[PDB]
Amino acid sequence: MGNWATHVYVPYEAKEEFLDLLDVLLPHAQTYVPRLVRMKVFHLSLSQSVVLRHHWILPFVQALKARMTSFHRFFFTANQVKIYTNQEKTRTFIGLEVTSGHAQFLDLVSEVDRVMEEFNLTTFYQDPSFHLSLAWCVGDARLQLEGQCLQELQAIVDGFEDAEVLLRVHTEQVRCKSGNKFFSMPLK
Ligand SMILES: Nc1ncnc2c1ncn2[C@@H]1O[C@H](COP(=O)(O)O)[C@@H](O)[C@H]1O
Ligand SMILES: [Cl-]
Repeated sequence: MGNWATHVYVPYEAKEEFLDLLDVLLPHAQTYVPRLVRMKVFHLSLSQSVVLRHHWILPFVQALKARMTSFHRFFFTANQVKIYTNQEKTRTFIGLEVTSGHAQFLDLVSEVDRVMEEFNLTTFYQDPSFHLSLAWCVGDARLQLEGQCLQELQAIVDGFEDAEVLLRVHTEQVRCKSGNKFFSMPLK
């Protein structure tokens, strides 16, 4: 029944405050790169996007659930704007990089990585930069977005007052997308 795109992540609850901040941030970035498009759903990756044989989807999800069930929830901060590209530099992303909480994300990834290895899937980047992507475009737009634009985006973020949105975000769940299927699991 096919091989399915499979990706593990921490869902980020995009509250109105957050989406309203993006209503300021994104047009600002679009003055440099108009073709940026807002993300539809917001996540912090714990795995690469891999491909997994259909009959292993449910077993994979169960393996993840068992490990995540024991993993304690934690707080993180994601308020540092950073530009990412995919590996081929055919997509560029504006993200909010995690600072405080990064070590807890590393611990999460260590558990996810074990599952990846159990299913012969690629483990996460060895130099991970955990982040919430806010917008993306085709191509390599680093030259337009880094420097002045990034500085201005950071200034907007630095000026934003609700700590719960970016400064003290509580992880609640992990999710695995496989194809068009989404499997949620609570952290402890
Ligand atoms: N050090 C890194 N850690 C995590 N993702 C990264 C890193 N460098 C670049 N990225 C890329 O960031 C892109 C967007 O990330 P995501 O929003 O998690 O899908 C992915 O295509 C990753 O390859
Ligand atoms: Cl453009």
